[PDB]
Amino acid sequence: RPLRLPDGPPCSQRSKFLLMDALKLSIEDPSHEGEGIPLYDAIKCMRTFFGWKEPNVVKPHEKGINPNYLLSWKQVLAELQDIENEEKIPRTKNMKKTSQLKWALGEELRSLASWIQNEFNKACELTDSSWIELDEIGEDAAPIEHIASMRRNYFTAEVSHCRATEYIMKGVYINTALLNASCAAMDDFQLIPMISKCRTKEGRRKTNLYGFIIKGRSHLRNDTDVVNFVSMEFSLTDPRLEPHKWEKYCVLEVGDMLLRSAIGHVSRPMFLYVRTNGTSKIKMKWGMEMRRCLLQSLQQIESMIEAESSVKEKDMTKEFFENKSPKGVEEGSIGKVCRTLLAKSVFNSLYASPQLEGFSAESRKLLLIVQALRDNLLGGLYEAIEECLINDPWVLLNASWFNSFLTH
Ligand SMILES: Fc1ccc(-n2ccnc2)cc1
Repeated sequence: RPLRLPDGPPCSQRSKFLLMDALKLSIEDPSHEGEGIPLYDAIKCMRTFFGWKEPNVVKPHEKGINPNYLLSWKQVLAELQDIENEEKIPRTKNMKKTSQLKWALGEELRSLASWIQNEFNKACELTDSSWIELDEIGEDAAPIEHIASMRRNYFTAEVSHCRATEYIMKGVYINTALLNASCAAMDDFQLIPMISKCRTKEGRRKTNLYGFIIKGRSHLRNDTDVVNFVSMEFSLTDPRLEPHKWEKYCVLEVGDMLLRSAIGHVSRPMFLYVRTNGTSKIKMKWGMEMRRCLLQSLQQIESMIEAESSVKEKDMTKEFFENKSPKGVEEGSIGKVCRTLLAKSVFNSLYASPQLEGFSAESRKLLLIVQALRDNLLGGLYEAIEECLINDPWVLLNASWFNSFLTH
């Protein structure tokens, strides 16, 4: 019996920032007066693009006030143009409490869509930039022993350029920026750049701008108190191809960009995905800890090497990572296994939900029971699992995968 997934309209994107659809404005080897202050970086990144144009709504949010989203983006540009005229650039920028910002800051069964699998495939790929330093993974106080060191360097080589790792660092940056603003600027609608940092294949340091968030008032007394925010993220993805993915967004067309491509130079429209959203102190603390995804994934690999090692009365680290008893690798390479485990850990973090917690525990129970019947040859457990298959894309996709592990 395969699990029954729900019927209904396709599920929609619900992460805190864009994943496969993001777009970066970037500055190489940055060195302007104030390199390392988010606002200065963001402006220098904005100054690298000359294709801006009069923005308009191309995919409206069906349940919000689309003129207010438009006005909020035009306000961001207008207030950044103001900083261009102030002699000293300030360290932070508090937006005017306009009617559009006050409104935007607050002052059902869904079937499985194909985009979430595509998102997961993209998260497993390699980018052309590295996102972590060589000794990033780990917290140890002492120098690490020789075997642990070898394992960490092999694993880091495989995941440092991984797209899942860019999501980790992107998520760590924005969650740190927002939580700091949440208490350093409680009464302000602070403009908060979405920044990441990477090193190219030639060693060049690069600073990237994905867009902006504007936080609401944040008098966060406890871990569960909510700070609302508005996110505005560049993208080359035309939202009119998969409109169901963007149910929660108003999408603007805000410029045109010249690109290298397989057909040579091409001009493509640039979009801005805008939605309102919220987070809590506890969720931002968790978002600051996303580098533990790297550690949790490494430890799953170290578990497999420990198994093979205690079987051969010998350390199997070199033999595992160099692919030397097994005569292949199902995913295709050891690198893909590392990046698939990483991607699972990152998406569990980016798409955390009670639905995910139930399905994770309850489907493990159904698995062990099925494995014990397959090697050696329930209606209430099946219900506890399917009570978590409601509308969450990550959970629905993991259930789709579970059915495949059932048919085999
Ligand atoms: F840093 C920048 C600030 C504003 C604009 N801009 C574009 C259209 N109007 C203002 C561009 C770059």
